[PDB]
Amino acid sequence: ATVSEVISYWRGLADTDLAWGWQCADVTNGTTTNFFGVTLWGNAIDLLDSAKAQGLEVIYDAPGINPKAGDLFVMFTYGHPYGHTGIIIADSDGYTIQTIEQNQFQVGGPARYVTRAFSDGDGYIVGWIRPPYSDGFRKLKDEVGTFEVMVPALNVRREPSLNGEIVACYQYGMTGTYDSVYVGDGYIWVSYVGASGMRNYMAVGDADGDYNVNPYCKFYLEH
Repeated sequence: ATVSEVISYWRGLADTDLAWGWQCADVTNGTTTNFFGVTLWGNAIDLLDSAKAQGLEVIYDAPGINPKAGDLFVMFTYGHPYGHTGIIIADSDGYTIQTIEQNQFQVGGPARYVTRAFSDGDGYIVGWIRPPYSDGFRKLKDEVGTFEVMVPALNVRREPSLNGEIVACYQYGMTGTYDSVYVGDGYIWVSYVGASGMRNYMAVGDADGDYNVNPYCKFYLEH
C-alpha cells in the first residue's frame, strides 16, 4: 500500500456510515489489518508495543523527532487509561500535527480532521507506527462460548456480511456470550441475541475456509 492510498482513504471518510465495510474499526489496527494484513492487539495505548512485537517500525516522540505523513500516532490520555490514536496526514514541524481521528458504541466513531499540539489538556503524543508503505454466509456450528475482544475496536452487525448494519462497536477487553458461529465474506463470525432482543453478528477473524487464520478475539467454551 502507498501513503497516498491510505491518506486518501481516510480523507474520503473524513470528508463525509452504519454500512462501513471494515470489521476492525479503529484508525490504527483498522489500517494495519486492512491495508497491510498485520493485526495488532490491545488498547490504543498498547499499540506501539504490539506493533514492535509484529515487526513494524515504531518511533518514540523526542526533541527533533517528528512524525511524517502516513504515520499512526499513539497518545497517552489523562481522562481514561485507554489512550488515543489517529493517522498523521502531513509532515509535522514538531509543534502541531495534522490528523484524521475518530470521535454499545464504545469506540470507532465517525472520522474527522484534527490539528493538535504534542501535549494538551487531553494527553500527549507518545510515538507513532510507520507502516511499511510501498511503491454469502452460512451457519458453521451451534456453540456455547464466550468471546474476549483483543483488538482496539470491533464492529457488531445485524447480518454476517461485509456491510451489514452496524449496531455496536466493542472495545478491547469486552467479553460476552455467543451461541453460534458463522462464515461469510472472508470472516469468521460469532452470533448472539443482543439486549435489543435481535440477533447480532461480530467478525472475529479473517477466514481461510472455515479456519480463523487471523483472530480478533479469544474464544472460550463452556466446561
